[PDB]
Amino acid sequence: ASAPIGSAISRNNWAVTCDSAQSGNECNKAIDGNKDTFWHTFYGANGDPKPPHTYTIDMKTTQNVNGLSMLPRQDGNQNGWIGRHEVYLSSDGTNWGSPVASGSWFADSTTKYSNFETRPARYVRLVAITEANGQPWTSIAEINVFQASSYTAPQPGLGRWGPTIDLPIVPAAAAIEPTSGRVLMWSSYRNDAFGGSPGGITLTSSWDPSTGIVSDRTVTVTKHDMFCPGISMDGNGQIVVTGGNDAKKTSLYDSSSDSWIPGPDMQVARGYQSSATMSDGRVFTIGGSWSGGVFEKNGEVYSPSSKTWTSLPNAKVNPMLTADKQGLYRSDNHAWLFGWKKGSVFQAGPSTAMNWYYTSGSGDVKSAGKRQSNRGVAPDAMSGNAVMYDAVKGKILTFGGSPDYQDSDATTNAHIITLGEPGTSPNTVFASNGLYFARTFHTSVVLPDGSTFITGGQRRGIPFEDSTPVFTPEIYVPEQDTFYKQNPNSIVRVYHSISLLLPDGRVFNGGGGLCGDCTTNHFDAQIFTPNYLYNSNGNLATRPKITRTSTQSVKVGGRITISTDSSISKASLIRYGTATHTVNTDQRRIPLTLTNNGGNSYSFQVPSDSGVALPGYWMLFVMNSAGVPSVASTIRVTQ
Ligand SMILES: [Cu+2]
Ligand code: NA
Repeated sequence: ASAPIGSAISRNNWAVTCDSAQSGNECNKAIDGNKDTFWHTFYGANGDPKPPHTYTIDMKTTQNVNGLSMLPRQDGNQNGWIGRHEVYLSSDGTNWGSPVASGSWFADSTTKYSNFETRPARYVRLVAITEANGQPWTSIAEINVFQASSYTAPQPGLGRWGPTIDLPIVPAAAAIEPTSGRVLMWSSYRNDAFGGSPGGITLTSSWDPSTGIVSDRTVTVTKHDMFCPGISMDGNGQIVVTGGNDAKKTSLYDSSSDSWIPGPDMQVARGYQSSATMSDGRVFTIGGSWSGGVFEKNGEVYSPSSKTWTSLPNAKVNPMLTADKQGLYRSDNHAWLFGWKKGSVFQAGPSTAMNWYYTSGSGDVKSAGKRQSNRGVAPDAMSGNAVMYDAVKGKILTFGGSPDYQDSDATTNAHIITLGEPGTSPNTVFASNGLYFARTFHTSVVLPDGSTFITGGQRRGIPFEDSTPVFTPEIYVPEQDTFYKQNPNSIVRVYHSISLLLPDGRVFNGGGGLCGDCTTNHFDAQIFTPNYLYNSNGNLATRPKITRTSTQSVKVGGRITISTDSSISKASLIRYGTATHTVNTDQRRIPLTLTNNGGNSYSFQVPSDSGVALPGYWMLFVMNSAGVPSVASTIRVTQ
């Protein structure tokens, strides 16, 4: 079940207009207050008019709209369930503009929602583009429009939230498909639940930024229910999805062919582990006591070339365990892993103790000291995020989290960890004065300019409950060592939420929930457009364009020559991300040292060390004098 952030508006003086309506199933039948009566389009008489089918509402007066509900027909018939749709808002009548919400709803009889940012409007319009099973009809039992307590205009210069992407599933896990630019998302065996799973099935969904289309696919070929996994993009360009509900399995997502192919079983059955891509393109994983048993689960490595998993039992999980009250079940979860030089993997936390993991032979571990500063020793920070914003200088920003997985207060603790060579204890200092808001279950992404966008979460970690939410996102700016509050959103993004950087420089933030008949399932996502895409007038700024590239595929140490349409000041390489349960071990940023060839022609070198420039797919962004980035050019980095 689900959402809607506000209170229902009075349906007394409402004037409703439909494009098609039968006798006995009129347009006004969707606002009467009965769940047994319904609106239905032409069937039998006047033939069968195929969708788009429109439902326009006139609320007579200006209301602070933040959502809508659509209750399907409750008579047991499927004819009319809305699939693809769009929600529009207006103040006059024929100046709708862009949709405030768009996407696809699941094929069932449950109440569907479209939750979006507050915007004053008099007219609301629900366009039903398709029917859930491809039939010509559209039927709504009850349609309600929701309102917020008040409207506060978004502050100029602090970004913008919107539109909302309505989804058929709760996106508890996600990844960008680099070759196509689409967002791949997945839930479990069901769209809203995981408990009582027979295994072997994952419901996936995708969203295309260029088309706006949301499609779904049932994945059974890999015999893996991919809820609660380790996720990593290997050097061969495939997403390694490990364990979870089906603890011993591995699933490989290939972006170029848009398909899922079976991977070899892991040596140790895991759930909630973090996996990290290494310097040689291999994938390292450790811990994960959510599924497959609760015991000491040491490291293991995946080789893409041989298609094997090999145990590294001496890469001990013991030194990275948090002091979690629930014990080993939680203490080895969601490690802040980063692939580094010479096959090593840095573990930045969540435990106070940081460690170096080695992958040669049967593995090894060496203490990297405690995450600390002049303010003291940093406590365990489960569900705290870690972002490598400057891989060349080995800079990692860590923030938030709580001592225990649940029933624990989040903190404002933030640190900057500076990596040196493997085996050396990194320097750690506090980041500014920490976060503005204490948050756990929050998500983050590194932006083109080196800044880290932090969003969602709650002050006290209570899974599946939308209590003590943080609506105001923050951006950390390294050059200034300062956090900045951005414009707030209206949707709670707590446990099971995700954030990914899109190729267009915007942030995709979604999910939260996945508990079944609970009221906290968020079958959606929202787009955050940062300030760097806006001019001083509050309109979308002119973006510099990468007119030509010498090559799309490059080896570490190699050069790329580009041509632009205007002068460039800075450039960056951002590794494509993957996300689940606050973990994103794939994203990282490399600031590029540019050589000006003149005539808007620039050259740069991809770092020689594959521990910095992790093999895989990367986003090339160029920034002008005003700081406005281009859309990304997809670059494949090999060894
Ligand atoms: Cu979970
Ligand atoms: Na009705």
